[PDB]
Amino acid sequence: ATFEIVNRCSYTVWAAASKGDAALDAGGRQLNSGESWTINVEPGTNGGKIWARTDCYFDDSGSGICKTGDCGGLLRCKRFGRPPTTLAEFSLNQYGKDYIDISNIKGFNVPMNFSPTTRGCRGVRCAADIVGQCPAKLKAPGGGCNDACTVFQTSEYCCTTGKCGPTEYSRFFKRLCPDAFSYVLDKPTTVTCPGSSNYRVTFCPTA
Repeated sequence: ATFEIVNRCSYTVWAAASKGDAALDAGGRQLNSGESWTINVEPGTNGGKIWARTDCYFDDSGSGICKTGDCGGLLRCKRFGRPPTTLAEFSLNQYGKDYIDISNIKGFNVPMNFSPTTRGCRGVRCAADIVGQCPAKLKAPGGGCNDACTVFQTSEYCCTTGKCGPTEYSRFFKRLCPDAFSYVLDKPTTVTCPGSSNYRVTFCPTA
């Protein structure tokens, strides 16, 4: 499937794409404001994620650091990034269907729209000013709004026993972004699309 990743923000982001144990395509690239990067993702890819990283410095060998979403210091991500990160998540060609969602379970750094570019489903978006409204205990110095599991490391926020309810913190993400997952057991906001759809992820879609 092809994904077009578009940076509509007024600042540079470093896009990242990984399935957690491997890069998707080149795995990461710098995107200046307006730039589009088209990647190819193998059919049957399960558990892929796309995110933006902010305020990165890399050297000639593609090693360095980002203030949000850093994936072990690499330009080309092999692993998932460090919260806070707004996430586009996808499982492709799973018994004839593609499944897509946006998640705030690992926090929020950059607003995002995640839409099919082919026919037969609708897109999802979380474009509210979560960083501006972020509760004081969740604000990350780096920039961004952390999830409560990251900050506090409790069974309730991390849903580690597999039983957890919504919280004051999860309700904050859900109030501003009803179409994104706000905690591990949130009522799913997954969208089912036809198998082998194509997609665009746009950072700062309302810019």
